[PDB]
Amino acid sequence: VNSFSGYLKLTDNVYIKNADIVEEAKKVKPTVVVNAANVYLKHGGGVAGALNKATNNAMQVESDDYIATNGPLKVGGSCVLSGHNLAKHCLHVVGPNVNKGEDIQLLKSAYENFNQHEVLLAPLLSAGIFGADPIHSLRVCVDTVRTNVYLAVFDKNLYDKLVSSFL
Ligand SMILES: COc1cc(Cn2cnc(N)c3ncnc2-3)on1
Repeated sequence: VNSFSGYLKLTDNVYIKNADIVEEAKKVKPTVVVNAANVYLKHGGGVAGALNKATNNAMQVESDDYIATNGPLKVGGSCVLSGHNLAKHCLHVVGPNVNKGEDIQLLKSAYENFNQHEVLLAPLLSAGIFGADPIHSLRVCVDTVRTNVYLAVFDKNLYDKLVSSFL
């Protein structure tokens, strides 16, 4: 048993809810919250800016030190950093950004990072402002992630369609 409430069960291991990932993280304090990161860990908007704002910019301060030491992530890659006041850990995962021209095939690689964690609270990778179709992102998630993932979908209308079209 765990603390996640009101999720629809899609598969053995994937659950979904219409919710802001920030409000869910603040209420649940999960072991792992996933950030929809970019390779520079510049958290300006979308899930990254919302999460970073909720940490009072501590996520960005920590991220800038990570980049100064290690250099940028890969598209499809990830790093584990603090979850600050939201979670124990934040898994920063870089899905491909269609609005920058990146290979959508890298979305599977991105979701493979989730398999290193038994339970995660996550957004739909590469969806929202990253330009991919969230229906596609959900399908790749279900077909790639084997650990237990609780997906928070901010947008009510896209959430309604993601459920109603799920195969
Ligand atoms: C346009 O539709 C969208 C966009 C997104 C991405 N996203 C953005 N900011 C949030 N605070 C989220 N929490 C869950 N997902 C979040 O979700 N649905």
